[PDB]
Amino acid sequence: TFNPEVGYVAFIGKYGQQLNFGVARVFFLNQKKAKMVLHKTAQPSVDLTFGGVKFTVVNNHFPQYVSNPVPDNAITLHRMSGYLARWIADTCKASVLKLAEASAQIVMPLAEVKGCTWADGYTMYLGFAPGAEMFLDAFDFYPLVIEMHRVLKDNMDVNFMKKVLRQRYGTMTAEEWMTQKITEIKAAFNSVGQLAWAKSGFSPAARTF
Amino acid sequence: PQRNAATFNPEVGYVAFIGKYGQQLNFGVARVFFLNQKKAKMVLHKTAQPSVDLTFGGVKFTVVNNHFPQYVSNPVPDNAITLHRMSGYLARWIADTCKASVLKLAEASAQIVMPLAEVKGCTWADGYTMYLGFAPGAEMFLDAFDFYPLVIEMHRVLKDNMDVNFMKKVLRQRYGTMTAEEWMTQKITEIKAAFNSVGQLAWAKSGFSPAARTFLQQ
Amino acid sequence: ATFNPEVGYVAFIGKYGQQLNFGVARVFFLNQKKAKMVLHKTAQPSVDLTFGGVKFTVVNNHFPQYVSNPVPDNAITLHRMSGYLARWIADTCKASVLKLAEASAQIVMPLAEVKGCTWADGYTMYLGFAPGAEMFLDAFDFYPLVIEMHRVLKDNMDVNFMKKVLRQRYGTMTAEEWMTQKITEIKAAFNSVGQLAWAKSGFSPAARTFLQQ
Repeated sequence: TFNPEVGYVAFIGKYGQQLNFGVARVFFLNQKKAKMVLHKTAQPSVDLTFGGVKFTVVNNHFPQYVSNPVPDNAITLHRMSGYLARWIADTCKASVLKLAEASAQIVMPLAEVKGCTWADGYTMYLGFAPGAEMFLDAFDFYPLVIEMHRVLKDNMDVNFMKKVLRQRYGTMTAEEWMTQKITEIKAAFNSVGQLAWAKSGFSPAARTF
Repeated sequence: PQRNAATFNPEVGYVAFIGKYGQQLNFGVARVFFLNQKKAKMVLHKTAQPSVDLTFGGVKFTVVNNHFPQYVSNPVPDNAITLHRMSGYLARWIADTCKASVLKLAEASAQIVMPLAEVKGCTWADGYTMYLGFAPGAEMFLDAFDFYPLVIEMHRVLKDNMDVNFMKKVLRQRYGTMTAEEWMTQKITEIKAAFNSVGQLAWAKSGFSPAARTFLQQ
Repeated sequence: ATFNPEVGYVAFIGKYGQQLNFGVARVFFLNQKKAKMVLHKTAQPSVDLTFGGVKFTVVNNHFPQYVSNPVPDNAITLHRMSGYLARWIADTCKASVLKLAEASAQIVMPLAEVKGCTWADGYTMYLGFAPGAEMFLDAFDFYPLVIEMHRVLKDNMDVNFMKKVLRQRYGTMTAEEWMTQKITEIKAAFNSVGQLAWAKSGFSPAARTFLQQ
């Protein structure tokens, strides 16, 4: 029953008078920390504060909430990232002076590793954020394509997808594949393959390797 | 703080509000609230709190104080449900259950009553659109009530003794993110070129069927 | 012809690149189709035009008797200059993001604004309405090829103008850019300018009313 489009509206409905790039900068850099604090805390509801705000979040990380019923319009830690991702997008779709401001401060660590940068477009860059799948239309299919590569280059579980495979797109179309022309999904794929990702590296050891 | 809206808008605040209370809302809480509002306004005027919480037929709301004389001019957050918004929000929720599938119209008919609409003898016969539009804050969603909230506050300023002061609020308002709202579209859209219904609906407020006794008129 | 459009550009950057700024790129992209008269009227094979400081020497084929002239390669026509400047701008905002917003204000494209593009829809699209942008589809993600294909589809044009566009080599192997992958980002670049409506701009909303949009 959960409507991923309505939740964001409901999200901006509450906090989206306090949101600025500064709090978006702290959240993404400390999400995993929040995932861990939520993993060890034992309150099904937990108030988290990222740079002033302020959020009340459902704890599904505590080993005994991993499979709870999650109320639709209840902002989880993943859902929040999606909404913080979809929000930045909007401020970059609209006044370009904001995007160049967004570039300076915010850092998507899941994009930095893998080697993305803002240099390749915010749809791709902000697309590495978990939860951006809830908005495949806003992010040009980059979440569906980003996790596909990880399945290929890396070998992430085909199962950990299936969650996105279901997202949906636009109105009538149940996303799937041909439903919405694969060409626009194919392009995004070809786009990410251009960046590759690899650690390193720069010097060769004559001692061995 | 000063002009004008900043943010805004109310569609988002509404769909967030149904997030908070939508689970346990019934035509029964509306029946109580829409009646109790008058008195609720008074208690908020009496109590010294900046933002209280009241229960009406069960729920359960944390509301913002806007009638207490010290807090009238103060700023209000967006998610902060002001009773006048609460009146505008709920009024939409009934309008959207009605305009969904009929059945559910029937329950709002037997239960919910609009006291500001019944002092003009309205009833559901006049199409839920018109009746519900009488509710305070109904101007926040002009389309969800077919321009009626704009007309009524444009009707009792003329056919009654009100000021154009209570029209600055009514305007500044969007008709689905609309440039040129004033009156101003093509075909004199709805405004007056569709209603003539607050005109056809009489002064009424008679109070009792004849009644024809020793009294002038009527 | 003899010239690879990449060689002419890098040569063009050597002469004027040292002085090229968004400000000087504005003046050309306003005096674009109105410089066609200056060259047509003056009977000189090469005129030293001025676009806010610089300072380029445009080679003339706008003259009706200079159609018989074959253009050299290190030479620069108005079509070439436009295209080159169109690349430099995109080129310069490919690096940094912080330098992209600079373009948003200081520059404006006459061709893209009419058909209803705007910067919002991407600088690759927008700058890709410029004449000579086809010379660099690899940089404009096939947008110059697409627009040309659109203004001949819904609208109507001669498919003979399309001839000059279908010659540029995306890079090698080669002139196409005809299939590869797949076939060539096209379609994506095609129906994306499909998503932005033809809705001719201008006006100020607006009712009408008596007749027309």
